[PDB]
Amino acid sequence: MPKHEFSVDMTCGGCAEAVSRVLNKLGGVKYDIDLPNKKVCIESEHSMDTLLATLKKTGKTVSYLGLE
Repeated sequence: MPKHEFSVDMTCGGCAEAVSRVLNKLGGVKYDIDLPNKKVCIESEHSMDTLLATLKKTGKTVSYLGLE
């Protein structure tokens, strides 16, 4: 299980729903949303690529920065 970080731009609270729902839709991913700092962090065994490809489809500023 790695950890990863992503910047987001929660331009409405519902952005968090959008991202949450898209990750959830992928399957069994522990994602964790920070609205004030405008980030998502994820720590689940779904491959980074798979996630980063999936979540992409939201077409928001959900940008990738971190591997741990």
